[PDB]
This record gives sequence, structure tokens and C-alpha cells, in this order.
Amino acid sequence: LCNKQQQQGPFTFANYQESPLNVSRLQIKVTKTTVQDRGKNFIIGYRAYWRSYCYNGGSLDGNTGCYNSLNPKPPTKDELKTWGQEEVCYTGPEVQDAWSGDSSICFVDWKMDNKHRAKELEKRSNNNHFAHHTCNLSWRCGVTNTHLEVRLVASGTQPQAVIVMPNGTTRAVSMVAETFWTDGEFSYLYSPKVFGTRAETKFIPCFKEEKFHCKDGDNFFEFPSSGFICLPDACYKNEKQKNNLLHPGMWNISEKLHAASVYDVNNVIHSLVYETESLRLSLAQLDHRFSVLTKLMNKMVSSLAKIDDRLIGALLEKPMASKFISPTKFMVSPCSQTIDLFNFKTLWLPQLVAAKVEGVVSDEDGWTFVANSKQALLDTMTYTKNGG
Amino acid sequence: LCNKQQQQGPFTFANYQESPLNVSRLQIKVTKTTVQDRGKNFIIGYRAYWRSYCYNGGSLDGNTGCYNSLNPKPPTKDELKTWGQEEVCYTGPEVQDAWSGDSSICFVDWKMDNKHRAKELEKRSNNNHFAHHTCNLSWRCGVTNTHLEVRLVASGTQPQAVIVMPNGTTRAVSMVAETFWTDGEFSYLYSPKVFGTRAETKFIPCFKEEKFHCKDGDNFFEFPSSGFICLPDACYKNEKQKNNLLHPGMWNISEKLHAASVYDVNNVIHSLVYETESLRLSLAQLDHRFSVLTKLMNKMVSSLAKIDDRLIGALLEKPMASKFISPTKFMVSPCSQTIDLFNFKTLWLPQLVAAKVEGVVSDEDGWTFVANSKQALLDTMTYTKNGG
Amino acid sequence: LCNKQQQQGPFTFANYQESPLNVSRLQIKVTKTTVQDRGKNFIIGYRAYWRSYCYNGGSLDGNTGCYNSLNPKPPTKDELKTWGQEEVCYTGPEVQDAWSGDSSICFVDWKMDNKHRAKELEKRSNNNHFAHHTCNLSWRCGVTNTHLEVRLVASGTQPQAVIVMPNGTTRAVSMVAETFWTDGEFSYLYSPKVFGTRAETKFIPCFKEEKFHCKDGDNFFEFPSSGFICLPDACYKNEKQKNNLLHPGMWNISEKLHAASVYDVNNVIHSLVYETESLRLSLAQLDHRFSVLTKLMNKMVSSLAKIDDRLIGALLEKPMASKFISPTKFMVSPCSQTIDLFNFKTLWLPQLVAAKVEGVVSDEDGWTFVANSKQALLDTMTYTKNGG
Repeated sequence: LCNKQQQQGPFTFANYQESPLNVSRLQIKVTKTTVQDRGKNFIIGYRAYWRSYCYNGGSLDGNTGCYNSLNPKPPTKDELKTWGQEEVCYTGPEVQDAWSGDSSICFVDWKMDNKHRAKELEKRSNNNHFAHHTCNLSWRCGVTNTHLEVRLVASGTQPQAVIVMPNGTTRAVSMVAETFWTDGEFSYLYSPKVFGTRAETKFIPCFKEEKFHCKDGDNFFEFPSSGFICLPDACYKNEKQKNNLLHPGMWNISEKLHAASVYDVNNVIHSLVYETESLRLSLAQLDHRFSVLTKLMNKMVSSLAKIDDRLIGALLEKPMASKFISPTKFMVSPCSQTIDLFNFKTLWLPQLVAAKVEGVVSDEDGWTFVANSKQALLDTMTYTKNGG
Repeated sequence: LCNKQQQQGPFTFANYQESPLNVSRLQIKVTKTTVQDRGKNFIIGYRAYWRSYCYNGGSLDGNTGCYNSLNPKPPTKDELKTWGQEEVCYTGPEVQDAWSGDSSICFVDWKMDNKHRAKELEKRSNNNHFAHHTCNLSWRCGVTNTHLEVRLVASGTQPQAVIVMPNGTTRAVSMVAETFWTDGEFSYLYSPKVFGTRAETKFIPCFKEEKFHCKDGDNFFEFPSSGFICLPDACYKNEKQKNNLLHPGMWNISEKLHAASVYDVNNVIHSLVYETESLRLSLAQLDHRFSVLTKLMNKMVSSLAKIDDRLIGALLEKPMASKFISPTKFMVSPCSQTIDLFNFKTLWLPQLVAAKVEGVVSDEDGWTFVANSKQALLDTMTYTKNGG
Repeated sequence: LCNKQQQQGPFTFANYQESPLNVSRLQIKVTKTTVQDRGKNFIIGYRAYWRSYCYNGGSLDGNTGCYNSLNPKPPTKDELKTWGQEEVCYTGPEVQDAWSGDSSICFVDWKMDNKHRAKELEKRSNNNHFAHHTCNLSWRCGVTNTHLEVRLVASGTQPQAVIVMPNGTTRAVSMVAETFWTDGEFSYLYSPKVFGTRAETKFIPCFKEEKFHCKDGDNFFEFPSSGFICLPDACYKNEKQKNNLLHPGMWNISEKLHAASVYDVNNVIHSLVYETESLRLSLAQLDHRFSVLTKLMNKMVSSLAKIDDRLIGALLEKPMASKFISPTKFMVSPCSQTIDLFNFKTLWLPQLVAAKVEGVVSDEDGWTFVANSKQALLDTMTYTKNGG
């Protein structure tokens, strides 16, 4: 029994209100500029020669001694083309202990006609012919055919195609015909199928937070304030500021030259562990909420089924009628348009995601080849051999 | 009052249906092959000598000059074993300005008996003894005892234990006795406790998406079509295709030689930010759903408690009876088997995860030692000293 | 009709119970020690000279030959300060083919007065003056002003400010005045605004799992057992063990020198894919649960609205009364304190997170400068030029 006489309140039911949230999903319409060229479009070829022109006219003669020089002769454009096309380089003659008669061959304009797939020079000298000159001439050459990845910069507006050097220096790509240049021993030639830039109109997904966090394939980036940003491989310019001349957001060039430490990655692992625990808390709070609902719903059905003996059977989708022997225990015996009370929609699910990992510029085959060639030169110029 | 006369419909309640999803959890039974050898099992030892055999018989004599050579003498297997066991290397004699009488010591078969922990040669030459020979002989040697990590390849079926060189070249491990080899100045000896391969039968967890995304400890990988894949440290072969001879999925060798750029990692950070916002949306949609349910349940209880004054007391687990002074306000006064209406099961929770980070091959101590030794040689062969 | 006669049970409703979970959120009060110094506070400057003192007194004279040496003369503290302040280095004289009269200039105590922004030496020698000495003297020098990042170690208790060398060697920072040192050609001077260490009292968030997974800004780390750990940039010491002298948790020094491979990063990608699928399962299980609730609630309302024709109108917040023409179809006609049945609280949401990525020590500008300077020396000492 209870005490209907006197009451307390009046009361109301407290509703639960979700916390507002400013993250949305956007399909941002951008112009995405690309400089993609696939295949082997880059040819690097070096060639130099060691010269040792000596004269032995006795210790009294002021001209007694050697004249040595590492002279670089990088191949011409046409030379580099046929080199790569044949994957062999052409050089002059290997001269060893050519004295007075044959000593003049140190200066001939040799008209390179000696073919090699790979050829490393030898640092040999000789001055053991009295009152006579002695000439030694060693040659080095190599060629490679690789795939060069061209990046994008701004220097203002209107992004520009650019080759990045391992040291950080940029070399703009010729947009007319076959950018070719020369540096010391080496000559570089780049020849893509089509010149200039390419761009498409496309919608990239984003999460609006003031802050835009976007993805485009394997590229993941923060979209800036004024809707214009350049990544290494691509530039994204949001129309609505299509007709506006803006300096885009610029990626850092050191981010592609300088590698990441193991600690930096472990730092990313610990940040992921933190968000994985974070999410486990939220999932636990939601699982507790379902527990509370299941307990409230068991109590509620236990009350309504007392009036509607056809209820529990409907909840179990079995024909049966309910008979309570206790306020908590019961017994079971045998037997157009719609209305949406919930307005629930398909649950958004985080889609799978895998970032792009391309490495550092120095590890590229083209720059690897140059670095090894220069390392081979340092290895062979360690000491002089006697061409006697 | 209302207008019972005329109606509209008939209506039905719209149920909410979850979107079907093809991700499941699998416990895939695989044969996992391992080549793990723990401890210091690798010994690298270099030894070479600088020789400068000169003769000064005046500028008229054709034999006047030096004969110099950097000759490599890598230690034998037994030499390398005792070197590492004592962490000291043995070399020949340090010869300085030994002329005509003692000049013959440039060729003796020195029978290395000079012990050093570390010894770097000196590039000294001398030809200032007339009508006489002069001999200079400098020696270099070093030894290291490290732990070598052996990887796995295919070359077909039946994965094979392999040592990877920094340049990308593979050297198969001898599965009989103590793989040993020699390259220039250096000799390498590897000696594990047990030979061949090891494998166990074990169940790796996976998420079936056509696509299998699996984890095995700190290893995380995509399981291929035909259930056979080789990682650097291990190979996983699914039985059911245990008795089938297949080429496994092969990891790329450049992925372990070439480091990742800082940009690649920031790219991973932005991809994680995207999925973190993604998940925050889904969590927000679920929190809104609970709000809707709490509002629908407050309305429902407000209706049932009008009939069952014992309800609200049961929902609050307090003995009390309800008395409504308004369709929304009320007053409160004092006072075997089971049936599962929900069929809810324990909520799956994403378990913690931390990837393995091992670094690049060049950073290994063994290859670091070789690289520094070769760098020390380039530093000392810069110019000649006068052993006068 | 049904069969009230005989029953079965008695039954009870099965409640759903959440699985207990030991993850919590902690606001751990720590003392965080910092050594942060912003701006250009580091000056590296090298200087050496090539000397070639030769005498040509004929092949009979025992003194005939050259005396060559690469001698390092690193600048003093005051020299380095004015060098960096002017970004130019001072050296001695460039001497070329100075013979007997002027040959004595190879030893003068030159009192460096030749200014250069950048100056690389030349390896030229000459011995073609009979009965006379010949002197050649080439100079090299460079200076840089960079920002040095100082790390933290333990060596026991009481963390210490430390500069890390690319080879792994540590150099403690002088906490009195302007740590300066010298190594071969190079001299290093570091001059921060304030000396010693800095620390603040602050609360870092953590997830308690035995295991503590914490975050502090862009730093993410596992908090150890005894509440004391040192990262490269900072040390965190939990009070409650403020007055206790403990060895902190020490980061590995190789983690900041050795880069991460592309494979290590792809491994992190696959681990993220695994947890992204993992979370998609849990989100799917929760979405199925809401489906079940929506079906149970549609059945329940369909039963209660039979008694309370004002219910469905309240659930739709529209004034209307319900009239059922079928146990599933109906027709619609026109028309202080609170009580919390749920005790639901604001849903915790995983906040955004971006790790810090700083790179490797070798890629620092200061050590990059030293490495390039030493590489330039190896490039110019390749062969001798004739200063005739």
C-alpha cells in the first residue's frame, strides 16, 4: 500500500540533448592541377677524362713535372639522346705511357668513338722518359634512363612545373621543348609526352571544423583559408576564387628532402594509441547507454504487457499471450503511407583510408645514380698508379 | 476536443533498418615461417695495406719513380673468428723509410702478427735515396660483432633466408654451416644457433572486406588473394593452399632501404585527422539518436504511468506512486528461464595496436661500420705524407 | 483465440549488461622540464690550410722532395663570434709558387687578415726550382648561423641539457657561459638567451589502461611506472614522486638519428586500416542495436496508443488522435524539478590529434653544413695541381 494523501512536485521528465557539433561533410568543387608524366622520361649521363701531361727534362729544367687535370666533358643533347637510346656512352681513347712521339695525343679533339656500357677512369701518371713528354688519358662515362617525378610550386600565382634537386634548388621545366641542362660532368635531359600542366574539375571530400580537413585519393591535406593550396604533386584551387589571383598555400620543400626519424613515427603510434583509447571510452559510454535503455524497456514492457497480453508475443514475433504471476514474473500461453517516429537515417561510417608514401628525393634512382657516380670518382682518385 | 468523425490513412510505423555490411572478423589458420636469430651472430672485419715501393736512380734512369698500390687482404674465416672473439685484428708490419737494405721488406709474406684494436693506415711515400729503393708500408684493420637480421624472399615457392645488402643485392644464407663471404677489404661471417627456417601453425586475426586486412602481433598487412605472402621478417601461408605450390606475395625491397620523408608522415597525420573527424561525425549521429530515443521514451512513460502508477517508481527503483496534475506534469507519493527482447551481445571494441618500426638497412650497425670504415679510408688517402 | 488454460514459466526479462572497462581519463599533475631556446643561437665555423713546402736540390740531395700537410686552424671563440656576426671568415694568404726568396712564407704566423664569405682551398704543389725551396699555401673557411635544438638526458636523476652529435655522442651544455668547443677544422659556439633548464607545473591528459597513455600538445607518450620520463625535448615528472630521486624513463638516442623506412610507415598504414575496419564493426553493431530498438518501440507504441489515443500525436508533436483499424494499422484524426530516467551525460568525443615530426639529427642545418664542408674537402683533395 501507498499514501495517496500527499504528493510532491510537480515533476517533469528531463530529456537528453545532444551536444551541438560543427563538423560537417563538404563536397568542395576545386580545380586540381597535375603534372603527371608516367614512364621513363629522364636520361642522366656523365663523362669526364683524366689527363696527366708530364715532361722529364731533369731537375735543372724548369719545365720538369706533370700537368694534371680532371676535365669534365658532359654529353650534348643529341649525344645524351643516343646514349640513353643505346644505354652506352661514347668517349675518347685510353692512352697509357705515350711518350714524345705519341705524347702529343693528350690534345687531339679526340672525337669520341669508344663505346662503353660502363667505364671508370684510372688515375695513372708517368714521367720516366728523359728529355721527353709522357701522356696518360683515362675516361669515365655512364648513362641511366629513369622516371622523373616533377613537382609544383607557386613563385606567386599560376603554379609552375618544377624539378627539385637533392640540395633544395628548383629548376623550372621548359614548357616548349625537352628541358635539357648541364652541371659539371653530368647532363640531364627530360622529355615528357605532353608539356605544360593538366587540371580537372572535381569534388574533393572534406570535414569542416575555420578549418577544412580534406582528402583526394591518397592525398590528405588541410584546405587553407582562401581555397588555394599546392601539394608536391598537385595544386587544388577552389572555384569561388577561380577568377581570383591568389598566392596558394605552399608545401615545405624540406619535407620531401629530409627523412622522418623512427621517433617521429613512434610519436605517431602513441598518438594513435591515444585516440584508440579515446574512442574506446566513447564506445563504452554508448554501450552503457544501451544497457540503461534495455533496463528501462524491460520495466516498461513488464507494465504494458499487464494490459495488452498480446504485446510480448508481438515483441518476440511469436503468437502468445502473457499472464503475470508477479510484478516481474509472467507466464506464456499459446495463440499505404507510414509514420516515422524516429526519422533515423543511414549511419555514416568512416571509410577506409591509406596515405601515399613516396620517400625522399635523394632516394630517387636518378639522383641515386648521380650520387654513386660521384662516389665512384672519389674512390678511384685516391692514389696515383704508375703507368710505367 | 478532437474530431473522431473522419480519419486518414491507414498508417503503419516505419521501422529503421541497418545498412548491411560485409566486414567480418576471421581467425585465419596460417603457417607462419620465421628466420629469427637473436644475439650477436655477425662479424665484419676489414684489412688492407698501403704499399709505396720507390726507386731513385736519377732522372735518366727509366726505373726512377714509385710503384704504389692499395692492396686488400681480407681475413680468412678462422682469422675473422679469432678477431671477433678477441675484438682485435692482426696485420703485418708498419714500415717507414726502409731503403735499399731494408727496402726488400715491401714483399715478404709478412705473416700478420701485429695486433690492434683499431688501426688506420698512413699514406706516406719517400724516394729520396739515390740509386736505392725505398719502401713504405701502412696497414688498416677493424672488427665488429653485431646482430644481423635476416629477411625472407621467394624466387619462386618455398621462401628462402636472405641477407640484404644496402645496395639492394641479396645473398642467400647457407643452410649447412656458417655462411661466410668476402668483398674487397671486408669479410663477413654469419653464424646462427640453428640453421634453415622455423614456422608455426597459428591463427591471425583479420577483417574480411575480396580484401583481407590482417594483424599478427606488431605486423599489419593485407592478406592476398591466394593466401600466401612474405613480409621481410616472416611468411604467412594459409593452409587450404598448404599443399599447393604458389608464388607468395612479395614485399618490395626498396621499402626497407629507402627512408620515408617528413611529408609522407605528415600525410599520414592528415589522413588520421580525416578519419578522426569522420568518426566524430558518426559518434555525433549516434548521440543524436539517443536524444531522440530519450524524448520518445519520456513521452511514452508519461502515457503509461497514467495507467500504471507503479511504473515510474520501478524505473527509478524507488517505491512510489505517480499522480499526474497535467499531461506532462505529475506528483509522486511514497510506498527459472528468462526472455531476451533485445538479443544484444557484448560490444566489440577496437583493441590497442602499435606497429613495428625497425628503420632502414643502411642504419644497421654492421653496414654502418662498413660505411664508416670506407669513409675513414677516403679521409686518410687525401694526400701523401713524406716519410723522410 | 488463445489457450489461457495452461501456461509456461515463470519467465523474467533479461537485462543487457555492459562489459566493464578499465580505461579512464586522468589529468595527471606533472613537472615538465624544458630547454627551449628559439632563434639563431648556434655558430659553426671551420678553417684549415694546405701547405706544400718543397725543395729541388737534385736527385742526389736527400732533402729533395715535398713536405705537405693539411693543417687545421679552427677559429677562437672571439674569432667565431665576429665571423658569425659578419658571416665572413678570416684566413691567411694565398701563396702560389713562392720560391727561395718568398719560399719562407710557408711559416710566418700569418695573422689571418684575408676576409672571405666562402673560400675553398686548392691542392697545388711545385718543385721545379733547382737548389731552391718552393711554397704553396691554400686556405679554406666557412661560417654558418643556425638554430640548435638541445635535448634532455638523465645520466641518473636531475635531467641535463645536451647537444647530440650525428654519431650519437652527447655534449653537455655549459650552464654558466656560452658553451664553446673545437673538433679538428671546426669550432662550435652555442649561446642561448637564458641558461639552465625551465619547467612548469601542468596537467597532461592520459588514458589509464598498469599502463598510462598520455598526450602533451604534439607529444604523445606512454607514462612509465614510477611517474618520471624524459623525451628528447622535455621531461615529465609526476609530483607524488616530486620529492623522490628517480632515474626517469629514457628515450632511445638512435630513434632521433636513424630514419624510418617506407615499409615502417606502410606498416603504420596497415595498422590504421585494421583499426578503421575494427571501429566500423563496432559502429555496425551499434547501428543494428538501434534498428532492434526502433522495431521494439514501434510495436510498443502500437500497443499503448490503443489505450492512449493522444500518444502518437505527442510523439509526433502534432495534435491528433489515433484510431486503429488493425493491430498494426491505424487512422489519425485532428485535434519546478525534473526527473531523469536516463542519467545520460554528454558523450565523450575523441579530440583531434596531430603528432610532432621533427626529422633526424643529420638533417639539421648545422650538421648538414659540417657534412657538406667535409664533402667539399674530399672533392678538392682529389688530385694535385701544378702551380708552375
